[PDB]
Amino acid sequence: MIVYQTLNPTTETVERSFDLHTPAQMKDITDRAEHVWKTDWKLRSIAQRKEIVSRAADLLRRDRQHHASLIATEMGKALPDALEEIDVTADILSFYANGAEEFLAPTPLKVKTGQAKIINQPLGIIYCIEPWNFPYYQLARVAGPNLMAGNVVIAKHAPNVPQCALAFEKLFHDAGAPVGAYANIFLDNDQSAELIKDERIRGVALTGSERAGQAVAAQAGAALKKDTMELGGSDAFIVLDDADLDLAVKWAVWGRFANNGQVCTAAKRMIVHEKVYDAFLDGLKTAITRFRIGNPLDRDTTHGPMSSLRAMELALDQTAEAVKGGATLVAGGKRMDRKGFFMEPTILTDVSKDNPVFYQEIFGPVAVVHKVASEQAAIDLANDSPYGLGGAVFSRDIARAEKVAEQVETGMVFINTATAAAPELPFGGIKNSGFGRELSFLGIEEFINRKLVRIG
Amino acid sequence: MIVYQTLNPTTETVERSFDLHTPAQMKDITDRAEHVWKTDWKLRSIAQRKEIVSRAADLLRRDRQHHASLIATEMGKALPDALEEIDVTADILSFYANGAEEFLAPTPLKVKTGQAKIINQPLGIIYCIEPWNFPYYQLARVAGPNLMAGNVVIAKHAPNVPQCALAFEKLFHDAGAPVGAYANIFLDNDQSAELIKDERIRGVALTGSERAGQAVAAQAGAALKKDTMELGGSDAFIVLDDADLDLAVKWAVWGRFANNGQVCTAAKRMIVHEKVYDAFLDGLKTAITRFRIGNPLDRDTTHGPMSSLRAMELALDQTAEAVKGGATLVAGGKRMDRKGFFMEPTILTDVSKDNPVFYQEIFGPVAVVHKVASEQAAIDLANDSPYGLGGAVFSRDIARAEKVAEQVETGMVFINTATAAAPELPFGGIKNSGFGRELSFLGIEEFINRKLVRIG
Repeated sequence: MIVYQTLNPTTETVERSFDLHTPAQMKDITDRAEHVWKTDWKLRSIAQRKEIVSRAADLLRRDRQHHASLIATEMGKALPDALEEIDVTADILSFYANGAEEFLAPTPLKVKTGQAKIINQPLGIIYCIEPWNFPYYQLARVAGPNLMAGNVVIAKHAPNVPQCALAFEKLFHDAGAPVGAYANIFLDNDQSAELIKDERIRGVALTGSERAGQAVAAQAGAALKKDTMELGGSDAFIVLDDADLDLAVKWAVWGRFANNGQVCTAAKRMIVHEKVYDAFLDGLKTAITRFRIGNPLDRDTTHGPMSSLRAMELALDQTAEAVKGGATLVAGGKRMDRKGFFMEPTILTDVSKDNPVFYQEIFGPVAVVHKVASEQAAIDLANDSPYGLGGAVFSRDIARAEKVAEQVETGMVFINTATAAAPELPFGGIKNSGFGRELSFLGIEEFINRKLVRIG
Repeated sequence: MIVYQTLNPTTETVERSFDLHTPAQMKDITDRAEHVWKTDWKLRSIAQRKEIVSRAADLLRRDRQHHASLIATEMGKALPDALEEIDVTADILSFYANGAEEFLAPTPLKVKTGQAKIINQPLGIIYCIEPWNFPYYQLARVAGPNLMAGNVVIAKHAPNVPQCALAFEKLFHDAGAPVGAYANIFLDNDQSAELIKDERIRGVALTGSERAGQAVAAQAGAALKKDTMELGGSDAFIVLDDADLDLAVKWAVWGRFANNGQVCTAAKRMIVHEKVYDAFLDGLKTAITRFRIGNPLDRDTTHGPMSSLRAMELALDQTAEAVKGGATLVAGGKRMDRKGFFMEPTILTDVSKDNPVFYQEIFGPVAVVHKVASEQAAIDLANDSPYGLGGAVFSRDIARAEKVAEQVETGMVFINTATAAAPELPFGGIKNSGFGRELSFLGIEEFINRKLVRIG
């Protein structure tokens, strides 16, 4: 019952339909990937691969408008955010293209007897399972390091961004990668599970939901494969009493509502000290009234629709649950009276520890503002989570913000900004947010054979 | 159905029996680990931990003979190899106690704007499942890195080394660790699965068989936790035409027959150039006649019994099967006519690619020797294996051995030495031998939060 198709969320219309690859076609795709890997790709020098991967960055920049428009069309992202996605996607590919030689150099080890080094070698085919919320950047985050490492990639995308998926495969074709180096695949869950069992698949990278992560990580475990899991978060956005209030507000608005809050590192739990709570919340109310919500391709649009009826209905559901559980609906909480999946930017307060959404991931334009009485209480609140992806701390006192950062149980903490992407920066969570680090030098370590060669 | 007991492989006598922990006892073990971590262990300084772990190493060395005798008694390791294991176990604990401050110090990141660093923080309770073949070293390998990083440990050892397991628990007690920092546990396979599900267990380290691995890794994946897997090996031991023949025979004998071949990185597949094959085989046949097989508690015994009747019966089975399959029994191939699980050291030749033992892991004192016509044939034969754990290459030409090393598909390659343990040498395999690296700076990084802290 899975359907790969473009259903435009601004217009509610099915634009394009795509067939699943058959068992035979899946076999052909894996056959091709193995062959090119062993016979061609792993044998090319870093410098030859760099040509290709860097050329792909160049193609994305040149054709940024085209690629950003596919993002906006398939899943509704406002064009300025889609164009930003494409720019960072290009940056990520350049980062690995240019840095791979540094990262993939032999690591000689200091030993008092003879010699030892670690040689970095490719593993094989990496199977990547990627989400719809950042359809280019999630692919680049995996494809850039792995192709530079001499791995090949089979990528199964979310069923609602098939054209983005095809555009990324085409990009690599146009950059000069051989057929089989990077391939798209359209599969049901059964076929995906069978692909994980294939002994030629040497690693599984997943970005997505807990549920998806639980099914796939268990499969990878049973097949005794390396895997990485990048899952949801409910990140704390901590605003201390000595925060630059105007700054915290601006970063909170971007953090929660950029991409309509459909971001795993969205500022989902705003944790604001007593002394600046009223002003923060007033700044928040005001800011969401300035959004230009409409057609993601229109000039002045800041926020498009939700990605799908489902994504919208989940957030509206969670909003109404929270209100029935005792929360105050400060703003929003309703679908807009127009065509397409448009939801009002929403603010909730008084969300107690016993409230049904307290521990939920709200993947939509819905702020949750908690009032805390101290620093310690803010840290305690931030940690009262089954998640641990990112986090933000706001304080004019850098050392205080540092101390707070050390005590919040997550994978990443941003100080005086929101959690925001960059190629240089390692990305990943702890607890139910997953394990492993993508991006930075750490990203390229995940799926390689680090071979010890010892002479004595 | 599991029974935790000492059954002395030299006498064949059950010496002591131990009851399973009750679910209530398991509960208290977990509560106490969590409490101790939160309010004590994670909050101690690196230096305070070092004092404890370094004292643990001190006591190991002080009581060398006591601990080594327990290993001998429970699983049959000859005292010189048991003492060596204790010695290296102490050095592992000393290595991480002394080194952790450097290993765990923050990493500055090269960023375009502002600042970023990675800080290294504990995750919580780490569940370790360890084998009988190195009952102390396997525990230190995980307890050392993890305890120093500020994790606490629950350890389930193989059911035939319970006195070793309890002694290692007692060692950290005597060293001043709080109760709950390191704990032994006696569990059946069902309770073990239930412990993996517990949200408080933040990672699973297993060294064991493929089938143990498959079940536990599936469980850890399904519970959304990081697992670490060190499974089978069937390592190549490559002797080229220009090898120092005496040196290669010496290391082959130790590689295959140390701990009676009950070693995941044992030299299981000896691959010898046709020009030196006869003199190599001659040097091997001769060397094995000089073993002193007997009571492992004696300091002049070189080889004790197998660890169990079943480990012994299987190795003898694989031999009979190999000969029925067309192999030549050069030497050994029988149970010794005395009390205990004593097997003769065995050499097999003419094990062809269609012989049923060709891809099998032989976990016993059974050398398999392959003749090859060339360096490339040797590389090809080494790579004709579902495993990729360790490996060795012997050649006076070091450049040539380095090129062969590069070409063998394995996690580690030793030149002119057999695969052998050292604290500063990273350890792991590829293919069906599992994944991840322990020991060195890499071992301490498996179960930590690599937290990004970023000031924009």
